[PDB]
Amino acid sequence: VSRYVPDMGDLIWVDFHRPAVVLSPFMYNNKTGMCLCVPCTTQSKGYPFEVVLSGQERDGVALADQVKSIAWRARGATKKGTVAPEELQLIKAKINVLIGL
Amino acid sequence: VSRYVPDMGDLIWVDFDPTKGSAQAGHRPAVVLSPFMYNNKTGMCLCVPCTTQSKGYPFEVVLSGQERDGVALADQVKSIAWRARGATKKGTVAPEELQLIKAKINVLIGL
Repeated sequence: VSRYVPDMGDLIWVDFHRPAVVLSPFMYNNKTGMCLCVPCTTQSKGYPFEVVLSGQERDGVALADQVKSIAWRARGATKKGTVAPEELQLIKAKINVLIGL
Repeated sequence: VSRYVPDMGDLIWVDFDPTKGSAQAGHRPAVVLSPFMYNNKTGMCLCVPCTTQSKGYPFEVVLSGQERDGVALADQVKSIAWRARGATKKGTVAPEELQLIKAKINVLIGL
């Protein structure tokens, strides 16, 4: 048996309430046992860094400014789903504006 | 008195414990990525942690000082409530260092 390894764009749950969208690629994720992801939530505040996620349900706002490196392997990540490509690009475009990357 | 507000490129201590010294035994400093108006308004910043000892890991960016050299772990970018956690300024990174860090984050994402 092999544990789920998060891939770019994946929507995941981890231990340690809310889901997260994975920014970093499978290769990095699998190598490090870490990934860069942004948390999702229920409440939308019209905050400029929110990205609307079209799966509705529980966490349909991605908080693109809250990029976090997390230990997904140690925290038991599981896959909830995957964001649309356009949702992932929006998340990156908001980060891009933040970091200046 | 008003608090130190991290600015982009600052190297900061997070959760500064004045008992652990300037050594801050057990902690790591961080290079602040996000710009000042963002840090100031939100109480948050994106930063990447630093350590003194290079592990030869691919996303390490060398940080060159006078006395000691260190590394920024560019892949570890982290959003931090600096206002809640009491950031202090340890220094600032060369514009070239910031660029290298951003360039590395850009590959990982990639933006």
